[PDB]
Amino acid sequence: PHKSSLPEGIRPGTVLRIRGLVPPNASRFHVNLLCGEEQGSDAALHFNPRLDTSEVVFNSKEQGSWGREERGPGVPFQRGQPFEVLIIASDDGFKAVVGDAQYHHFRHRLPLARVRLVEVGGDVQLDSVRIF
Repeated sequence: PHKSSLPEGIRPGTVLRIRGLVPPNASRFHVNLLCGEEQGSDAALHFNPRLDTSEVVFNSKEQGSWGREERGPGVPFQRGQPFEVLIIASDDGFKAVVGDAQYHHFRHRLPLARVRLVEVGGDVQLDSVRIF
């Protein structure tokens, strides 16, 4: 479970870059942008590649409740293989890039200014997590 606190929050122009490996027997992993360090904190972005159901879901969470799910085209991950993801913050929302192409655009639901933490967890082998 990787954690990067963002005490001063994030602005348009923030780039989260994640490099890692999906274990041979992965079912799913996630990348969350949370609004606090405490369990149950709202999620501005929840990014959830699911190898077991061959999807990638996007969602937010407010007052403990999940919002409407968005999904991207199939699943640009595959068990046993390295990956690289960028999550890019803009004024409009977050851009998710996998490999060499933008994968999904997730329009802001919560104010970007609320974001205070990055969590990466689940069946993922993490090589590096860098915030630029």
